[PDB]
Amino acid sequence: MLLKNAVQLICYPDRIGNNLKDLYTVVDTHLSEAIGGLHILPFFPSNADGGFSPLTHKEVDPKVGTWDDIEAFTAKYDLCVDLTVNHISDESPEFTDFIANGFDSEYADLFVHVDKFGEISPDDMAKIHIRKEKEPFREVTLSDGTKTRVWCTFTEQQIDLNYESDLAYQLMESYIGFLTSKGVNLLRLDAFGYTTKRIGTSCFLVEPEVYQILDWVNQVALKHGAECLPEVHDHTSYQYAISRRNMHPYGFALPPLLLYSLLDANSTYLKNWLRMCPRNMVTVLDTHDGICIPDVEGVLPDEKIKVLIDNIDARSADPIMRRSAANIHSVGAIYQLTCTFYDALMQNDDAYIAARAIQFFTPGIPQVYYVGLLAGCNDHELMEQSGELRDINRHYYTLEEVEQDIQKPVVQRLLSLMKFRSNYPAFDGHFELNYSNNSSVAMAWRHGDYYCHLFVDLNFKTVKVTYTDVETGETRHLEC
Amino acid sequence: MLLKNAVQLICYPDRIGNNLKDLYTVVDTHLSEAIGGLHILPFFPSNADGGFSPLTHKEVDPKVGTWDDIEAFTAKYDLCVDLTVNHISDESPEFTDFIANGFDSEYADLFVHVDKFGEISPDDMAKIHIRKEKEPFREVTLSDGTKTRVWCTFTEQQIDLNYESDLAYQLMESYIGFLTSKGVNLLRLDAFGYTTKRIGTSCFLVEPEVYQILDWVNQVALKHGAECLPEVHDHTSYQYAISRRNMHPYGFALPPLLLYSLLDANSTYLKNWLRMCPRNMVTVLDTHDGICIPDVEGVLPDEKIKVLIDNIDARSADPIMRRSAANIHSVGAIYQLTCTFYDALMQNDDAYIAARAIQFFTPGIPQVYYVGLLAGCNDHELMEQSGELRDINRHYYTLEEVEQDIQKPVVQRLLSLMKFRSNYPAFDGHFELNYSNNSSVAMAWRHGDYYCHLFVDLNFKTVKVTYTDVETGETRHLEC
Amino acid sequence: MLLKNAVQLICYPDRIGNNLKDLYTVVDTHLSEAIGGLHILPFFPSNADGGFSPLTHKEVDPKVGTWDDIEAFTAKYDLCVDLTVNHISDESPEFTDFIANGFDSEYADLFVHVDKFGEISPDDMAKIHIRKEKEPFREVTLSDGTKTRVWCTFTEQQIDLNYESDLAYQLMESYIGFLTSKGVNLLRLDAFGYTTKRIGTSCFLVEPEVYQILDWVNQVALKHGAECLPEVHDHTSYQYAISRRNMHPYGFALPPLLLYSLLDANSTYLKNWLRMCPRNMVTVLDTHDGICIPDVEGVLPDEKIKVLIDNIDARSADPIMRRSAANIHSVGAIYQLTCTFYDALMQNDDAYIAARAIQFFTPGIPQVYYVGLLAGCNDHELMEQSGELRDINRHYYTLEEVEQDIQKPVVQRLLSLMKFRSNYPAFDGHFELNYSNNSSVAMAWRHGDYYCHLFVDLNFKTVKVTYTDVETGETRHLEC
Repeated sequence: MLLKNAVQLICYPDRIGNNLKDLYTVVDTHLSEAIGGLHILPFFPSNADGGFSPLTHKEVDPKVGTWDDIEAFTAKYDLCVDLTVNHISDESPEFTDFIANGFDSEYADLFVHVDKFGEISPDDMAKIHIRKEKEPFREVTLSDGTKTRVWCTFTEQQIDLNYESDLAYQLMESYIGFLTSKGVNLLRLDAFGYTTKRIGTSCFLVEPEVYQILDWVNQVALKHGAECLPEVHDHTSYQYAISRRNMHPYGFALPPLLLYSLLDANSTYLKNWLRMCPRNMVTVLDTHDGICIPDVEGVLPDEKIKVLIDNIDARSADPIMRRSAANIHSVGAIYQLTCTFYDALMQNDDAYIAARAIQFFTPGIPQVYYVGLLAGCNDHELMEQSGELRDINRHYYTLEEVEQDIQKPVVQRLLSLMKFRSNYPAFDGHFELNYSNNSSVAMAWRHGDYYCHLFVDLNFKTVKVTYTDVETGETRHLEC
Repeated sequence: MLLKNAVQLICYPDRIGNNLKDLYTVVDTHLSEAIGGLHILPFFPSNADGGFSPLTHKEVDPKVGTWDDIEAFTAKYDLCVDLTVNHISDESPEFTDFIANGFDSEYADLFVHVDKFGEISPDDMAKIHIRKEKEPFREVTLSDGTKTRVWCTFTEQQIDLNYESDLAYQLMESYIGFLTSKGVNLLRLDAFGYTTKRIGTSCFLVEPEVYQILDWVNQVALKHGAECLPEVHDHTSYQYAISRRNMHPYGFALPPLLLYSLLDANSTYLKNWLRMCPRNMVTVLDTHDGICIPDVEGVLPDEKIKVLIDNIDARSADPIMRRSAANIHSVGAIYQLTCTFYDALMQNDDAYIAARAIQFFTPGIPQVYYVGLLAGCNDHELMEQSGELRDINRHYYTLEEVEQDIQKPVVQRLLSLMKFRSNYPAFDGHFELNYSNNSSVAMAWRHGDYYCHLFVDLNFKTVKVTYTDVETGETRHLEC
Repeated sequence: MLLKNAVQLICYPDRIGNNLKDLYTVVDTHLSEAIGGLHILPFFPSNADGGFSPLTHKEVDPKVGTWDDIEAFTAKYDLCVDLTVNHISDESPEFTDFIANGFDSEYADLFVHVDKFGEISPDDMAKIHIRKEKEPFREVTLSDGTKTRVWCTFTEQQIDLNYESDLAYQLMESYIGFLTSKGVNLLRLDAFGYTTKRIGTSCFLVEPEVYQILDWVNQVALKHGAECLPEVHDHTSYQYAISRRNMHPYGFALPPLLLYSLLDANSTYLKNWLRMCPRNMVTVLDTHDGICIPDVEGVLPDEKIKVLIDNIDARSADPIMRRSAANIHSVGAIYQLTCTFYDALMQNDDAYIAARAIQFFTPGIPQVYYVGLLAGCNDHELMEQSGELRDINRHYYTLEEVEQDIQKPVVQRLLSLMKFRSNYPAFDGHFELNYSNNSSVAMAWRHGDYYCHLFVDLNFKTVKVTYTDVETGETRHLEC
């Protein structure tokens, strides 16, 4: 616990420079005052899906670096790493052993064997919540040639763990203990919503079993010195459910709501959300994924969400959709919009700095995506070569490119904002939303004598920060 | 816990029988096991607005009873009474002295004097959030015959208190001290959103000043042994703001949400709210007021509120509207629907018990309005004699009427639910929302060995309640 | 053709006068040339639902008459009688035996016993297609004192038959054999869609089992010299499925379609329907029930149906709704509109006569409801006294009331229209839809030299009928 209440950077292990050592150089050169922590997307050996199919959580993939490169970070920064509670790779030791020894294997129970369910009705099959149009089963061939089907939610390389079996808990406890020994204090629980499988249900976020699993993961992480950040993309009510269980929710509602507020110069729905937002959240504008719509339902009226989708889709590549949706003009249809936050704001520096300041004054720990940190645009060339829609938001940066972009004026304004947010003591106090008209936002933090106040005029995208000098009583105005 | 986690009754002092002694006899005869607490609508001497224009909070109106009639409840029951933080009667001693001695009066500062603001721009006049189509100023003639204007938000007999002056706090502290000495442990802060007046703002729920007033009232209440229930009809986010400040919010979102959920056999929105609902709330289905629409915005999509409004209005009396709102079919236009909750549910007994069952299983202290307790219908005849729309929901019950209505089968079902909710120990534990389809709701409470489960099928209006008998160790079914 | 291609009357046995003899006297006095047939609503002993809970089909209720009174109509006229294939009364001999002897009774298999299905999941309960907001089960106490549940779709007095047992088929064949022996040639199969019960389905119109039951009844009917008119209120496609079964469907699409056509002066959807209308269909404008909306879906665009609903409901009594469907302005929500056809047309004599003229020219045998025959208005007092909404369209006519209403000019116009339709030979030929603009309809019938033409101007509600007289070979104009 006692994670630093400072800005955090979200980055790949190899997207800045070529490896963890190059990323460390950039962080130490420019971000030593700007951030207190890092979320490094999965650096384990993985055979699919951008690192999210790990063979093990106990090894660092050699192509990106070593466990020593990771620990260089744990010295100065908080470290947040993924724990893929839902699945492990088919090349993992446990699954390859299941292929080798079949149902005789000790890890046989660790996986979900479809035959236990029996015949599943068409109605019950339709209920299962998956984006893929293919049943969530993979047929695998054992070494003797027997053909058996195991539950597989995502790519064929990812094999879902069976939380009916105790082995899944031992496997999770084993990973958590190793990771925390490396100095990880924040565990991002990926795809936790899929861990419970029950025919006749959605097989997504089944209550109350989902919280019983979450509570166990949270208790074990506490054993080992780590807090938890469970990840769900769905209705905002689940972030509240996470918050109530003393875990960190994600502020996924903030990006689309802030996008709408700046594009329309409306503050009403943003202020309503700030007044009721969950207490211990990690806030984001952009992530490694894409700007997610379901997390804003209820937070934004449906018509406003449709307006945001129609506005953004002109400046973006094709959105990621929920399965067989059909009518793109529908909020229900769209899962994620693929664009860089800067492109969504139309590359207006004042609008982008306004968004980052509002995020930074929002309760919770603010996380800055590396593409956003450098004010990156949509990477159309990478999407064409990789064939992956999300790569439009995952540009590979050369060290020289980072030096060129760090000097950009919009990035310089952002860096001073991050240093203020990371160091000024008022943010350790309590949050006071202030009265404002429907076209501006007023936010403030108070800690004893320390006080900082943010005013954003959404019409003109002007950002004004006033603070109390730590050395002196007189108030001061941050350049922003 | 200072308050009992049991059902509470909301009643007038004189609407069951003619006085507080008649109310006590009814509570003692039929409700002694059913409720742990009582909210009595204002019993002070008052010249307007159904008791909410109190000359003083230190007296009981002689026509309804005596302070001793009040203490008869305080021995066996928790007691919730209103404190009208915003305004006091013009016949109050403080205001009457102000008319007598003018600005020489020691009480002159207690009121808001319009001339201090000077000229008010039409733009600043438009911002002021009040329902009446009249300016919130009233000219009064002092004894010497000079005319001066004081601010008054509601009827002309209610005169707003000035929270710029310490006299307002002193008065409230005086009221809080007297009320708590009589045995009031829960203070409903009526219309607190109006207490801050600032030109250039709405003069409603001005942040962060409105919470500074709330904190002082809460601290004073706590010193005297009372908790606070501040009352706001507005966006649900204000209830979260109250909950965060360790006060009891109102579950005003629940009535419109349940009505839509039962009328349309849809549980989706209700489960989203139950998953994130605020922590220490007092829940209601019907109140003395009317089913209020702004409290459900965002909780229900705009389309569904429109559906609910048109459905109820087609079979009910005229709604209360927001000031000068032309469109009847707009959410923005309707402030309150005038209907009895039993009539809002079409006098379907099964639907009504299902609604109360869901309220009782919702986290927080459930409050039952006296009209709904007797499953009363719309009183159009009372409205015609009175000239008031709110009286459709404020029927006068004769003692003989109460005995016949208590006997109605639907009321007997409700009483059995209230006894179970008020006494079963699982409710002192934690809440477990359960997975269900989009036409049913499944809720449970667990406290160690105690466990109770509610299943409601919204298509067929069936209620199933299962509970465990700890000594037996076996599940039992509570008939409902 | 087994039936005459002439107008038919739909009437109660006791709604004209007090009995069947009174009805016979009115038919013989005024309709001997106007009509060729009669549909007499149930005259059996029945304990619910306006004669549709028959104790037996082999007895005539003594209050309405005797079997000889039925046989009077048969000798000069076609007779259409209901066969309640789905259910029989709980007072029936077969069900009374089951109450007495329980599962030992010879008739136990005749009813549907809910416990055989076992635990029914909430999803499977939700699929069941029933209008009432209650579960489709009725708990009954056997004389031994046991409580068991039997399936019942409608009122508790109607107990659904079990078509998995042979006893149900033996019961129906016995009814059909008796009814035809009395001279009935048309059997209306009431609520036939409910006969198939399968958990996991809607339990409504389960294909192809529903047609196998339909084929069985038709074979029994044809052997005994009767044709079948199965009654289903749902999508038009079911009328086509019935038509291709060599059975007479109902033209239920026509009443709502014609009402929109006349109220909005639009003929396009009507001509689209007339061009593809199902063959061998009995057409209606008004029935003993209310005007049914689902039968017009797809035939009319949803927006126009919405226009019709809002128009009618604004000036009429409450509609019957589909189960738990909040949205009163929605097509999905509304089952039936409760108002007479004359009132549905604003008591406009020209529009009403034009509607009947179009009906009589539509392919198939036209049926005229007795209230429409006398141009009856909404009967609010009968509905106020009965408590049954449908009674607004089921007025009781005294014999003297009939004598003056027959004399009404709009009724005399209709009578001349019925005589022309019942007797002119062209209607026995082939039907020719004619070109017209979107404001008028032109329909024709040709049989050899006989030819008649109908032109309706929907803007001005003018009716022109031209026919040829074969000996003259000269076009003539018919008063209408």
